[PDB]
Amino acid sequence: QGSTSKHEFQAETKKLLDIVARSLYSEKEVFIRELISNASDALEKLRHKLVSDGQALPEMEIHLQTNAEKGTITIQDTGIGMTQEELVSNLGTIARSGSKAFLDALQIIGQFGVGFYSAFMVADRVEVYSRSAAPGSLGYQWLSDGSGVFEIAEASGVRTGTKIIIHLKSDCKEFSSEARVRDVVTKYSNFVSFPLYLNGRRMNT
Amino acid sequence: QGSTSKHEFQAETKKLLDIVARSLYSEKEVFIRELISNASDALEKLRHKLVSDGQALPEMEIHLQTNAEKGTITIQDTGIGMTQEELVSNLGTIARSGSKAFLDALQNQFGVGFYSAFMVADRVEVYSRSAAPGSLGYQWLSDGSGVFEIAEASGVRTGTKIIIHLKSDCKEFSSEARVRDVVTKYSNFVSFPLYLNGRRMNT
Repeated sequence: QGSTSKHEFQAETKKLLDIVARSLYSEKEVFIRELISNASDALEKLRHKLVSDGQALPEMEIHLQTNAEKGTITIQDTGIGMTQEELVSNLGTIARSGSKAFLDALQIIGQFGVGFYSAFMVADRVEVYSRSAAPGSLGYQWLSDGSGVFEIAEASGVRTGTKIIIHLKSDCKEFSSEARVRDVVTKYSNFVSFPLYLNGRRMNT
Repeated sequence: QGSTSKHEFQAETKKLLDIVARSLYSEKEVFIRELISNASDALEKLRHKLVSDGQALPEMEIHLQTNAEKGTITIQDTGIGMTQEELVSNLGTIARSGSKAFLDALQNQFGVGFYSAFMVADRVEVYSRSAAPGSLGYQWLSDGSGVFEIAEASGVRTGTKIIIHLKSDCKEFSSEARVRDVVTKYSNFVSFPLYLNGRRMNT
């Protein structure tokens, strides 16, 4: 008996499920590199702007924190930040771009590319605070709480730049342990052009 | 309310693989580019050998035929050919290496990309005779059962001829009109004259 080509293509791609999914799951600490890379790029966008306008530089640092009791990990930078519209458009787009992100990992406007989908893979809840570096900017929070619906709101006491808080999934709590995250962030912090701290400690030369 | 990361990775992977199955299916005509590329490489292997031994070249051409009555598409080259042992090892390996071929496509005579032919075929027949003096012809057969067959085949000419008996949803590749467009485009990319049903397709 002959099978159809259509059916065969379905069967052959399904054969990859376990290999691909196990591989990506075992690598899921990549969200830390992605968000550190994004932070550094945002810092450099601001640095470039200021230097080019002859303006003194503020504190320019990347800060991560882990909180084992809350099961969170936070990444903050004091870089160029995002406007309310940029938050909404960028983070919405990434949250709808899962299959693109997965294909990209195997092979947009704002701080984040499709790779930021790695953060959603490990999160029950994602909070992104940002205040654009343009003078007089207000701070905003964009929130995914794991329902189908995102929320945007003014958030005062947000400092210029961007702060991401991830509440980790039930099988991802290791990323709220300093010990686990130290080795990941020690290696990756070699590759940024700014000072990087983890829980108040300097991680790169 | 919350899902596990493990469950999410499984689901996202499954969703992507379904999108990929559909897009690969839509692109399946790729087997023709793979066959042609393989044909041209075998010709160049023989050409290099003859040139480096100071021998005048024979006619060196890539021929495709389509047969709409029989639902087949055929490709033939007069290149370096394969031995019996090469046929058996190379084609068996490729037939068993579908997941490698697909993972290669996913991540971006024959390599695993030849699997693209198996994807459109009920039956694949490969006839080859090595360009070495004294070589006999053989045929390797996959009939879509679990089992392959190798047999001596006389009157096989030096080189390699592949006959694909197309699947029920693939019969368009036995139509000259449909193969003509594909083959006109791809024949730009080979260093030999390419013919379809006796007609030259490239400059």
